[PDB]
Amino acid sequence: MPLKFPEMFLFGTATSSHQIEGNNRWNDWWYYEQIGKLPYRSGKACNHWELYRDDIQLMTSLGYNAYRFSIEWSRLFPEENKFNEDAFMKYREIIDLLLTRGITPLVTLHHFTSPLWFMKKGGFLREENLKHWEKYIEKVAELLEKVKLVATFNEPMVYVMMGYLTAYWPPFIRSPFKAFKVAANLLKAHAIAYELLHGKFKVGIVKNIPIILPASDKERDRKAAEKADNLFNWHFLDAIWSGKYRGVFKTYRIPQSDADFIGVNYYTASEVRHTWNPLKFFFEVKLADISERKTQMGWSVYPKGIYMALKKASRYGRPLYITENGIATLDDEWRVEFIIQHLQYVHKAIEDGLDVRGYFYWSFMDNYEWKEGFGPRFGLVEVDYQTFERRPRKSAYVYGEIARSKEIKDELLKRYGLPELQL
Repeated sequence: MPLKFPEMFLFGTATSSHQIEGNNRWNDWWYYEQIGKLPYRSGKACNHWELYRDDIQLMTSLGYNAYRFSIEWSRLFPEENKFNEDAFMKYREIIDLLLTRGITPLVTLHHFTSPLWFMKKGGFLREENLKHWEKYIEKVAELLEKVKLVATFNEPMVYVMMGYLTAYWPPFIRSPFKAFKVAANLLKAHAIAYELLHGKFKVGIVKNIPIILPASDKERDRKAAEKADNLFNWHFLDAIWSGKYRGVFKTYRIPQSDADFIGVNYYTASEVRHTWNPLKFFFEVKLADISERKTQMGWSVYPKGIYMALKKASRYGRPLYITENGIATLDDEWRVEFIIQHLQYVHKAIEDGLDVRGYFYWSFMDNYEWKEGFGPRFGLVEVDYQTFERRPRKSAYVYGEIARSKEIKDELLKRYGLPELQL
């Protein structure tokens, strides 16, 4: 018996816009890349902005019936109130292709990059800047007329953590007070989009949901993992419905809105231990050492985590999608295995009743992996950066067969799947 998925299930791949499109000259990343800040690698990416017609054909060729990608706001508004029709018609064009070829799109309105001019005004740190976000949404409601699935922000907490708490990404800030004010503004921004789009669209949000484990059995550490889990995951998502989001000193009041679906981005698990330092909110995080074999960034592979992530996320009573799941290796055999084992768990989730409607593999093709540059290869499709040649890997075909047939067959389960509980 093959592992069967529902007919309407989505088997797609995902990309952003700064990572694959080339020369995105108007966003904050491009800027810091160019001056050599951090941003310490630059891009012209996969030059998808030129080759999109081919990438879509290739995509249609492998048998994927869905594509998750994002619209670059800085392209539609290079500067203050200067709209751009070229960018508009081009994305509009990309959308048509997808539809005429039967690929269900899922569009992300914001995926880590913002227009430089917007950031110069302080970005989402300053609530007044939300008027700019509003203009963007109004214009994008026209651009997406054929699309059904929209997600406002891609991983808002990772966005907040990297650029405001950790100083790892633009604007390079290390401030708990500010990081929380930004999160509250992201929640307002989401509420603003939902209000403007929910009519004609299904408006969701995309959350990175790591599996957070205690570094030990001691209650001191168990309490610490729950706290960290609530702080990085549930308080932010709770706020969408409750309207309250607790900061360091304040509790921000935002209007209650909704999300028509929650996209779950799942990669690995983290271990948390208790600390005395309030600056670190009283806990230290490290990557969980679960699998003996590590990933290119040294992450563990923990297939069961995706089931747990979906389970925890179903608490909101909204349909779920795995909007991202992938692996960076130079060993594609490991990728086929990774994909299959995660799908076995995505399948058991469906079996246990969870409302999961799709799976998007993180990355149709290798691409710009932010601060880490081009070294990590998450792609089903290899990309030659000198030529821009797309060379599909074995995984691209295996996954292609799966998406096309809506099932994982015997041969594959036995070769790569997990034995126990079969499925």
